Amino acid sequence: QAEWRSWEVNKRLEYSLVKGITEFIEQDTEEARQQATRPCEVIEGPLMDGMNVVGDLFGEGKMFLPQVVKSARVMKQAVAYLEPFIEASKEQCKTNGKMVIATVKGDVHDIGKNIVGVVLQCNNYEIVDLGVMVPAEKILRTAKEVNADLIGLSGLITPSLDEMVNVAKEMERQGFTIPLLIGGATTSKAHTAVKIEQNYSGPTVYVQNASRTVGVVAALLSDTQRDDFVARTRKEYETVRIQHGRKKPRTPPVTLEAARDNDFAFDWQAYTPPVAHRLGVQEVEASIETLRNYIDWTPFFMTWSLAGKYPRILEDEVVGVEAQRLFKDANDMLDKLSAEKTLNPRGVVGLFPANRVGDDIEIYRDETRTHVINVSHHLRQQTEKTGFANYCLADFVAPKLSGKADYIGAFAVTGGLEEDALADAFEAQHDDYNKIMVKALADRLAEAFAEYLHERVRKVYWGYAPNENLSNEELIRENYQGIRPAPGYPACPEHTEKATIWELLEVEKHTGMKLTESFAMWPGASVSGWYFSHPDSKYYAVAQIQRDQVEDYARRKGMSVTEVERWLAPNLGYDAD
Ligand code: B12
Repeated sequence: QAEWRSWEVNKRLEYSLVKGITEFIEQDTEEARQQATRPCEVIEGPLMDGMNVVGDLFGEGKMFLPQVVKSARVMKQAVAYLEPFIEASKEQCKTNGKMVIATVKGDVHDIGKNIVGVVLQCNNYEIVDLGVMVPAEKILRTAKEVNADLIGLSGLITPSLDEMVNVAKEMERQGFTIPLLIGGATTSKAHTAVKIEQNYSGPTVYVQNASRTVGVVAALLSDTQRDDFVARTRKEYETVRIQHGRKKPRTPPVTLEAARDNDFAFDWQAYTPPVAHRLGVQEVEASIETLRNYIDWTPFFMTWSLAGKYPRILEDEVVGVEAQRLFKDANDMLDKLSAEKTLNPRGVVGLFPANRVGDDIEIYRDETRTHVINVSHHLRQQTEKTGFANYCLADFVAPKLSGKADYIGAFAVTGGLEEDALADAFEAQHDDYNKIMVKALADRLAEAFAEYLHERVRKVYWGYAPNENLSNEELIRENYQGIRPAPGYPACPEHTEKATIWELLEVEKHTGMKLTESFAMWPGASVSGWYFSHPDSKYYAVAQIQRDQVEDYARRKGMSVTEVERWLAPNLGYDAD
């Protein structure tokens, strides 16, 4: 009765792998397994005779990642069935190469890595994933214990770039020869070509996306290009170095002295800082239903590699259809989670009295302005300014020497602690779709809580806009007074400051969230930052900070001048080691 259920199980298998169907997969995988001598011919047969189809159609714009992930599911549920008949009839069976991929020790961003991960499992490459915040040691060990042909690391935070150079050294100090691919959006063909490739006498290549990966990995293993490639790359990474070496610099830096003097000019005498309708640290929660109306689906589609800016992306004559069903499944999931409460976004907010002092934000235990409960430290742009001031988030706060009782706030929210468990849940049932789906949503609900919270802060809590009324649109455009910078962003690059935010809020004590070693957060889908009210506070980039400030900062933090140089490596205005 089903026109497609009337074909050879080897052509319906290609169908199941294309139209993503696991309903008749176990039979369409067993039938071809019985019509097969040694159990693995199906693996290298109709499975790949279909994956190569999934790929070819993928590259012709006749498929998209969202679908390829549903295809990879059938391919894994098909292999999750032929695992036994190959455990008792071990034959290994050929692939296109094995590779150990993992998220640089300390970092949490993994989806971008899990995408490139399957994109290769669609080219018959075996990908022994390791996860996030994985120690460079475990990574190399795996490379050996599994005799991998390559190693791909992924990191999007600042500490990453440093923990990556570590692996390059270890591979070079332990005799490795397999290539070393650096991954991440933040990681550039520059940092890789200047601060990493030179620490490993082996192939160290960078890739922009999960699309280029397939191309690179290929000509990196091919016995007819592997040489033309490597040489071509090394000669290129040579250009980058000398290129940025010449542009080093174009805009001369400045002294922390002349910098602080040329600070955000503003007459605090005329102005009068808006008092906080409230003060203290209050735990806060919000149903998924409440947050759903704050979600920014733009990045959501942007994750599944779908060019578009919601909602117009739902129309787009290209992926409009896919963007829809994806958006459908997304919501359909949020529905079950919101009803079953199987996921509950949690968070905490706080408001304290504070004042600026040089480049720091003194935080008092109460209006008395006597005893300090902590001090938020902030850097200051250190390049030559023309017409503008070397901005520092400290400026936007009333200088202690003005009496103007100013205030500052902080927060830390998560799309729920159940992220991990849920992810592993689908992980077991071999379903990368919902696994990456829930992770993506957790991120959404997470950032959604950040807006929803900040709103109630601008309106109620802080109270400098109680009658403020905006639609999700205006919010994304940031149609409001004040900014909510967070540790890591160009405004406040120093990551260890997350410490302060976790201190002042007793976050783990009110939310459960935790800070690892590289000052990463938990669960993965979690955000935390500050709150500033001053109607002129804007997001800028600290840029390049010179020595004199690294020291002075290491002095205010009590951190070893060197250790500091590490956390702000990408921001250092010189070439330290
Ligand atoms: C979603 C997201 C998050 C999630 C993370 C969960 C997850 N699994 O991804 C959430 C909302 C929780 C978050 C929080 C934070 N984030 Co964030 N986040 C993003 C965002 C919007 C997109 C990145 C993303 O996932 N993209 C989609 C994927 C598919 O793309 P991709 O990672 O770039 O991958 C492509 C390639 O680069 C490549 N690639 C990647 N992996 C690999 C591996 C190999 C082997 C190879 C060869 C290539 C390769 O393949 C991909 C194509 O598919 C960005 C903005 C941006 N500019 O990218 C910031 C960004 C990464 N975040 C940033 C920061 C500041 C933070 C926080 C510290 C903020 C805070 N709360 O205080 C925290 C991290 C701590 C924590 N534990 O939560 C910065 C980093 C800057 C810095 N100096 O540190 C960014 C760049 C923003 C900015 N412009 O400043 N984040």
